[PDB]
Amino acid sequence: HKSEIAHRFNDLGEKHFKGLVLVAFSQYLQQCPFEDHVKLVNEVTEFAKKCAADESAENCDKSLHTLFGDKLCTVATLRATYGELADCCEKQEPERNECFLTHKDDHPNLPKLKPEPDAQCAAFQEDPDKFLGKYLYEVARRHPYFYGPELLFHAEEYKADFTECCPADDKLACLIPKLDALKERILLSSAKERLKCSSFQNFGERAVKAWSVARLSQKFPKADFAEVSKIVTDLTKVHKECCHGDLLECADDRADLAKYICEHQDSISGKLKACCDKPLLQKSHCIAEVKEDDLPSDLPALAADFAEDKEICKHYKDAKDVFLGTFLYEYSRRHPDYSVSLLLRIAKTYEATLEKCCAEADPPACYRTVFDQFTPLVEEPKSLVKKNCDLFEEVGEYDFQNALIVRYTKKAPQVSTPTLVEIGRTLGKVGSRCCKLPESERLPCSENHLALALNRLCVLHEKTPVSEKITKCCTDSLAERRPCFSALELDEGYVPKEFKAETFTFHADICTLPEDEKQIKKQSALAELVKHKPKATKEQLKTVLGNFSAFVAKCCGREDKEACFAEEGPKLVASSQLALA
Ligand SMILES: O=C(O)c1cc(I)cc(I)c1O
Ligand SMILES: O=C(O)c1cc(I)cc(I)c1O
Ligand SMILES: O=C(O)c1cc(I)cc(I)c1O
Ligand SMILES: O=C(O)c1cc(I)cc(I)c1O
Repeated sequence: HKSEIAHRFNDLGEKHFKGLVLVAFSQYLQQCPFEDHVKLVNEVTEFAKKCAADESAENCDKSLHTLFGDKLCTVATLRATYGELADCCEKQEPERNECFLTHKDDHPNLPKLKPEPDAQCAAFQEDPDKFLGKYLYEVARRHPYFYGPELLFHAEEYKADFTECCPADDKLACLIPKLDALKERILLSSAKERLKCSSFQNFGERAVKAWSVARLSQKFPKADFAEVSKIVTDLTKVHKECCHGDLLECADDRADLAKYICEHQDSISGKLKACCDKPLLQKSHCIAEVKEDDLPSDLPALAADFAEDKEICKHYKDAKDVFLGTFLYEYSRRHPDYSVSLLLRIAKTYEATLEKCCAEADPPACYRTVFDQFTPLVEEPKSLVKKNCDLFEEVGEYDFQNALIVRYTKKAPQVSTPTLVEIGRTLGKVGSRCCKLPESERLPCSENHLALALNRLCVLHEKTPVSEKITKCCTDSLAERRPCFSALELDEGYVPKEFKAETFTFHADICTLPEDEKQIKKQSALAELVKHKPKATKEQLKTVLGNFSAFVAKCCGREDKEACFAEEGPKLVASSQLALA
């Protein structure tokens, strides 16, 4: 890295480089229009090229963040558009970058990416590069911690979507479901990555490593610990870089990691073969999403090393991180059936148990039961997975979301309704994602995914702290975030939001809404019902919401939708309150 920009440019190649720089900028400057960003990345890419041509050219030896940060800081109306980021631009690197990062907007609340399949295919044909670029921009700026290389990957998917659908007859129906599925994948990936970044940010790299160790151990149970460690080290670096906005380095290192992993796929997992026969983004993505390898038949019994060995305390004092790390690896690799956070909690408990036991007189007698300390850690979420998947399976996603929305509005009524609705909806999306899964997968799926949504909440909460319960759950141990949240009950301290009839007042407008947004409106109402009536049981809320849904469906099916809403809503608005006592 004589010229780090030349280096990244050469490594990544212009398409990916430009894409990542676009992502980077879009993420750092989420409000600057697409075209601004494009000129920004073109300038940066031109400069990258100039540097690759001659790495001794002036400023070519400046760091990527110096370079890009500078480019960002040159944007038109940086102070009017980003009064916060202005000050960042006053700052040198890495302070500047740290500032930009800090001012990343996790909830830019930009317009909903909705297909305009005619206009968009049009723009995809007019310039597919400007269109996929635009996509990178849109998604990136909506998700300023979106995993850059992954975004490029998704850009590829998105392209494929417009490649397949734009020529198609019902381009809209060929495309929208793809784009919808893609948004779900985006949202999920964004959340995954945001979690990673949040984890660095809020818990540090060790937390991320522990997480990755657990995860990768599950994913690559056959890989030995050194291997998982190496990959976790690298992957953590990749995520660290991506999260710290070092997207070129992140991508480059990710590519390297993918290469490494694929070079060692037999040392790592048989599930990689499909990933490693893919091109670089697709390969990386595939490894990132790779299904867990089969448990090896030679998984070591764990009691000997981790419970029975008489010098465990010695190992544990002598090499805490390595011993624990390997414990985590072992437990995790044998526990794809556990969420990562469960494995971490288990690791934490294993650690806590050595801490306890090893400070005790006969540590071996004490930690010999260590594996048994994990049991309640396992049962708690397994029980929730069952409780909630039962519920989900019983009531379906909407009502599950309602459930969650109620629960979370209860837990954190201070949270904006849109956020509760979002979180509860995403949380219910866990029901959909995880409850249908093979039973051994629901727990990992659901807790991992809840980690994402909770992190989302946390992330949103960072920006918009409204609840201390949220803060605590979000900032106390990450492994416990989900249990912390799950454990949250009705914030008793919450003064019920004053009643605003209007809030629960629907109008014919809701009828034009696609069912998702109709639901969201209802679910917002729902959150509001909770906020106003926090102690309303979830069942009262459900009935009231059912009443609202009923009235909404009715009045929407009405000849005069609005007369209907106007006549029936108020009574409903008033009565539903009595139903929430
Ligand atoms: O328009 C887009 O760029 C777009 C992008 C995604 I990701 C999802 C949907 I639905 C979209 O319409
Ligand atoms: O998710 C990722 O960012 C990721 C990327 C690569 I390359 C390898 C693994 I394992 C991952 O988990
Ligand atoms: O709502 C929960 O607290 C919850 C927790 C877990 I772990 C799994 C599922 I599915 C849930 O719904
Ligand atoms: O379907 C449910 O079980 C459900 C659960 C809760 I908690 C709140 C609402 I509204 C519901 O509709």
